[PDB]
Amino acid sequence: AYVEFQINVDLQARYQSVDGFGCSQAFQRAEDIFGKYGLSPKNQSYVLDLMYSEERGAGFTILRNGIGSSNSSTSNLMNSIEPFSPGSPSSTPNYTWDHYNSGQFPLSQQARARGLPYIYADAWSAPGYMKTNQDENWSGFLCGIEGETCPSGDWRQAYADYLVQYVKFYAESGVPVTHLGFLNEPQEVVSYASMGSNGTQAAEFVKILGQTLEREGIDIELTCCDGVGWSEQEAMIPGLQVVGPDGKSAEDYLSVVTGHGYSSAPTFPLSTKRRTWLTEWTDLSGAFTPYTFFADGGAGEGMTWANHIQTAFVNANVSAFIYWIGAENSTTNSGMINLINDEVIPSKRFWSMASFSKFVRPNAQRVKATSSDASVTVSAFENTNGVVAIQVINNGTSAASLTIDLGKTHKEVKKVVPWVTSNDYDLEEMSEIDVKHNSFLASVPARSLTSFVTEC
Ligand SMILES: *[C@@H]1O[C@H](CO)[C@@H](O[C@@H]2O[C@H](CO)[C@@H](O[C@@H]3O[C@H](CO[C@H]4O[C@H](CO)[C@@H](O)[C@H](O)[C@@H]4O)[C@@H](O)[C@H](O[C@H]4O[C@H](CO)[C@@H](O)[C@H](O)[C@@H]4O)[C@@H]3O)[C@H](O)[C@H]2NC(C)=O)[C@H](O)[C@H]1NC(C)=O
Ligand SMILES: *[C@@H]1O[C@H](CO)[C@@H](O[C@@H]2O[C@H](CO)[C@@H](O[C@@H]3O[C@H](CO[C@H]4O[C@H](CO)[C@@H](O)[C@H](O[C@H]5O[C@H](CO)[C@@H](O)[C@H](O)[C@@H]5O)[C@@H]4O)[C@@H](O)[C@H](O)[C@@H]3O)[C@H](O)[C@H]2NC(C)=O)[C@H](O)[C@H]1NC(C)=O
Ligand SMILES: *[C@@H]1O[C@H](CO)[C@@H](O[C@@H]2O[C@H](CO)[C@@H](O[C@@H]3O[C@H](CO)[C@@H](O)[C@H](O)[C@@H]3O)[C@H](O)[C@H]2NC(C)=O)[C@H](O)[C@H]1NC(C)=O
Ligand SMILES: CO[C@H]1[C@H](O)[C@@H](O)[C@@H](O[C@H]2[C@H](O[C@@H]3CO[C@@H](O)[C@H](O)[C@H]3O)OC[C@@H](O)[C@@H]2O)O[C@@H]1C(=O)O
Ligand SMILES: *[C@@H]1O[C@H](CO)[C@@H](O[C@@H]2O[C@H](CO)[C@@H](O)[C@H](O)[C@H]2NC(C)=O)[C@H](O)[C@H]1NC(C)=O
Ligand SMILES: *[C@@H]1O[C@H](CO)[C@@H](O[C@@H]2O[C@H](CO)[C@@H](O)[C@H](O)[C@H]2NC(C)=O)[C@H](O)[C@H]1NC(C)=O
Repeated sequence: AYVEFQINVDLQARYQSVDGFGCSQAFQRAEDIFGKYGLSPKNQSYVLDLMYSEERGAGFTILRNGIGSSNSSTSNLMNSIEPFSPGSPSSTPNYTWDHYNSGQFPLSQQARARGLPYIYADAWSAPGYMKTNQDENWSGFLCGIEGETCPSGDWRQAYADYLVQYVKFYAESGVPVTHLGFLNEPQEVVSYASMGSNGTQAAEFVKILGQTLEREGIDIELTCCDGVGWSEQEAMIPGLQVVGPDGKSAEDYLSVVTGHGYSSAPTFPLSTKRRTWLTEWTDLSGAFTPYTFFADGGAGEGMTWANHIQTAFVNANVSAFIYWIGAENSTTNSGMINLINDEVIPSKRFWSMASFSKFVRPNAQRVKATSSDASVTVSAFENTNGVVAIQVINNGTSAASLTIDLGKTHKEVKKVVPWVTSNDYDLEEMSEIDVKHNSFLASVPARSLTSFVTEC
């Protein structure tokens, strides 16, 4: 039989596990979803379903929340649980919990109500009084870190205790945090919340925080360091791997190494022994590209992001992919879903994320998938429950007729369902295809993404 394009999936060649997909709603953008700029109650629930319902939407499984460093909630600041200095590092801190966290607490409740497992809390900065520059903004260093003393003393343990208290407020209010980070883009010196550290400076604090959590009996997965690009994060990993005089490295305490895609993209594997996450990335150009899956390779096009995701898993070995803002009242590409007062416009970047997230569920494993032609790129995952999800990007200008072989399985696959994303389709379910001897034929449209989902 003639075969235009051959795709081979091998469930016996298995790679990294998957924790999931999602976004952030930091810097008060969570409040947008709850009607800050006029979103109706109908569309508040619609947006939450698009984001977090596996049946009605993308079923995102990770939410990245900001641990606020600010002493007010003006402009788009995230306010802190410890807005004012206790005076000295050993003084008893005064903590305030507002059951809100710039809208991120009710958002977390709503995501969890729809099944979201993972909440990643990440600080952009320690509160300013803990830092060398006495300012949450413009970088600066945690007082007491190697090379960075402060006249007010050593604030390292105070910052660790502060992060523990943020996590405790969440758990006591019924919303446990599962992943915890204490830096964002430590390379960056910017006008908003920021804080520095190289690899060895980050490692120093990782060990302090991990030992604090063990003393407190809190089970949580520690991350580092949300570097501004993939290569920039890779450069911190040697410092995280130095085994100190106590016989431990920071990597021993870490569960996930995290990085962003801005300064360099996740296109190669990081050299840690831990799982890695792409934890922030978007199109910050200011363009507005809601409807385009492919036109000319613009940074905000749907295919661009379908390919960013597929590459991050296949070539950069990540276990999760977290966009920047999910939904926001803007007309730029910074968020996946544009809100225009009481109007909801999910972009093709959203639908590309949804194609992956709806069918590649937590604890899935990536498996080998190859393509006979460079115009068709493939990825494949086997879920806990046996469902196999195969993502195919056809960048040809014509439809492509695929022969897809699933190899040896321990129970023959009998049906598979395609779900297509393109200039014409958001996430459109096609007719089921019969599978014979673990092989099936399928045509995919020009310039498109298709998720093929097997039935158990
Ligand atoms: C599928 O196959 C197609 C070809 O058929 C490939 O399409 C090309 O994709 C590349 C990106 O990979 C495109 O190049 C990029 O174009 C962006 C959009 O340009 C439009 O808008 C600008 C405004 O300046 C117009 O001038 C232009 O004519 C277009 O209308 C640019 O914004 C990009 O620039 C950015 O990246 C470059 C390179 O790093 C930087 O130098 C820039 O400063 C900026 O940061 C870039 O030039 C290209 O246009 C596409 N070609 C065609 C014919 O469409 C897809 O890449 C491929 N997809 C996959 C997944 O393989
Ligand atoms: C909740 O959010 C939704 C989604 O954003 C809001 O509904 C949109 O409201 C805006 C205005 O606020 C409308 O924008 C107008 O669109 C006109 C063109 O609309 C046609 O083309 C659309 C492109 O696909 C299409 O979706 C739309 O179909 C919808 O409306 C038809 C007419 O009532 C109806 O027959 C369909 O079944 C479907 O409901 C039209 O064919 C344009 O000419 C205007 O200038 C303006 O831009 C959107 O059309 C609305 N979209 C939908 C799907 O309703 C909604 O108001 C928000 N609030 C509530 C309470 O629901
Ligand atoms: C892709 O990422 C995965 C993580 O998602 C990497 O998996 C890691 O692989 C290393 C092997 O090089 C495992 O380390 C080994 O651990 C055992 C004990 O568990 C130890 O005895 C060995 O000496 C070695 O340290 C590590 O466990 C594993 N991590 C996970 C979370 O499974 C994988 O290596 C990455 N692939 C590439 C090409 O980088
Ligand atoms: C539509 O507004 C968006 C801004 O255009 C966009 O720059 C961004 O601004 C945020 C800023 O986000 C950072 C983007 O770069 C990343 O490297 C970094 O980790 C992010 O923190 O964060 C600080 C905040 O003050 C800015 O408003 O996102 C805006 C948005 O709401 O989407
Ligand atoms: C509240 O936070 C603001 C912002 O970090 C603090 O103001 C900064 O203070 C430093 C140190 O004096 C200055 O270098 C910056 O210029 C200030 N920034 C701004 C925007 O004013 C302020 O000190 C904090 N207040 C309290 C009581 O902690
Ligand atoms: C919230 O979104 C609305 C709708 O996009 C914004 O209002 C528009 O703003 C642009 C300029 O940025 C104007 O061209 C439109 O005429 C405005 N429309 C309306 C109905 O006012 C609004 O500015 C956004 N607000 C925030 C804080 O982001």
